[PDB]
Amino acid sequence: EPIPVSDLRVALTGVRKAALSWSNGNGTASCRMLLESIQDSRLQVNISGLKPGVQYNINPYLLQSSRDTEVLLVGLEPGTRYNATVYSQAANGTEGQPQAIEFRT
Repeated sequence: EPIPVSDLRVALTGVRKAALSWSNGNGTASCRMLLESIQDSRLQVNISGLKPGVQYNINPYLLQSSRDTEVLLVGLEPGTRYNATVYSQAANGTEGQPQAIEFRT
């Protein structure tokens, strides 16, 4: 069972853009991110296979249709609150405890 992700950060890199990043423990093989909104902007996506050392560019509405990890979220609805919850995952599938962050684009 892996340790939770560390230093979960978000940078508002644009009107419709947000860059998430975090550090992975040494037993972390991959990460799961549950991304939700808080008017077709309603969103609930479960993104799997996020790997340590890899940067991703993701349009979450498309999918809905070192050893850090970076996720650039694009096409977000401006002025909307979003919640990202990241779960670390060991090789066998066991999940660490979640770490969550809320941001408004």
